[PDB]
Amino acid sequence: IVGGYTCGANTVPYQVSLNSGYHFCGGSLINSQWVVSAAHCYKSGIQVRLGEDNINVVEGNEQFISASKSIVHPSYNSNTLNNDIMLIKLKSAASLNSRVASISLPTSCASAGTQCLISGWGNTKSSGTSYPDVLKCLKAPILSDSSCKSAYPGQITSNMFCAGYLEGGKDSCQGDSGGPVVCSGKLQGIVSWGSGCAQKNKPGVYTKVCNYVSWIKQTIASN
Ligand SMILES: [Ca+2]
Repeated sequence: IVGGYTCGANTVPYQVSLNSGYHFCGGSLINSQWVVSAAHCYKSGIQVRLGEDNINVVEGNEQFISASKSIVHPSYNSNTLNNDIMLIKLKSAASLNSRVASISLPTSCASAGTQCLISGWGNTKSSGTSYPDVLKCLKAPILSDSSCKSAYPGQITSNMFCAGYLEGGKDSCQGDSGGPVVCSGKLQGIVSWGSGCAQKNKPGVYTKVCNYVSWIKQTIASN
């Protein structure tokens, strides 16, 4: 997160870190046994780390649980990043509490102008590299479909939306991928892509979660 703020420990209780020896992507806990993340975050050997603030210190609220199964969206295209969504089942159910909690799925899509909370352990510089140890947050609005498409000609599908600031300086970044965009208490996006980070006229692009709720629910029901 570029241009954000320190969230506070366990104030984003659905935020997870995906770990393969090191943090490499975020994710969102959607029930005791399932995480949603970005398909471009897929790898084997994932440990899901819940209840994290400092990803380099054991602080006392962590739950570390191996993935038992990963499911990349059937229509994920890694070239275009269309359908940049994947589900991860945990080998055991998380113990839900005040600091480890699921986030609601949307019942309807969000609109342009809605403020959202984006979070992650990604890069904090736009012309540099600095990775935080503690969770960073950004409040950002959803941008209109027309401004999103104008920012990124020929690249925005109906499964993507833009959020952030066309002026630059405030965005998600490398290492935030897969993490949440929550608007009025609903998971509306997944950190997906963008040109650089926090660049003028190049807002963040997010997977449009509301298009996938049917798939999510049926997949959970059968796995
Ligand atoms: Ca920790």
